[PDB]
Amino acid sequence: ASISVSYKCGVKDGTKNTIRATINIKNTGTTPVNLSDIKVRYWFTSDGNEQNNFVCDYAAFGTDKVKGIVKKIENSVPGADTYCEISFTEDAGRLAPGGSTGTIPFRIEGAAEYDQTDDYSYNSEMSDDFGDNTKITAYIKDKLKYGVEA
Ligand SMILES: [Ca+2]
Repeated sequence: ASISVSYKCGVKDGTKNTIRATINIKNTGTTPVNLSDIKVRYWFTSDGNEQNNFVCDYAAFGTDKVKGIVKKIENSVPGADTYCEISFTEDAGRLAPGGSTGTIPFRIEGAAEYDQTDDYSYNSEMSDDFGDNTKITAYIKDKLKYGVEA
C-alpha cells in the first residue's frame, strides 16, 4: 500500500488571514486503499492565532466527507507549532491502484493575519502547477507513507 500527494500553493490574495492550498492524493501501490485509512498533515506556525479553522472548498466525492482538525504541537520545531490533519469519513470511497482524488482545495482561517513564509509545509515555488511537496506528510492507518515530518 502506497500513496503520494501532489500540491499547489494557493493564489496568495487578498486576504492575509487565510491559508489556501490544493492537494491531490494518488494510490501508487498495487492494492486498493480506503480514503478513511488515509490522513494528510499540513505543518505550519499559527503566528499567535489561537483559533484556526479548517474548511474544504471542493472534493469530487463531496465536501461533507472531508474532515480537518487543527492541533497545537507540544515540542514545536522550526516551521511548525501547529498542524492541520485532513481525514475522510467511511463513505468517501476507495482509491484503486493508479486512482487519485483530483483537486481538493482547502483553507485554514484565523482571526489575525498569518505569515505563511515561516510555515514548513508552505512552498511558494509551486503556485503555477502541482508539484511534489515533501514538506506535506501522509499516512495510511497512521504509518508514514509520503513526505518528511516536522
Ligand atoms: Ca506562520
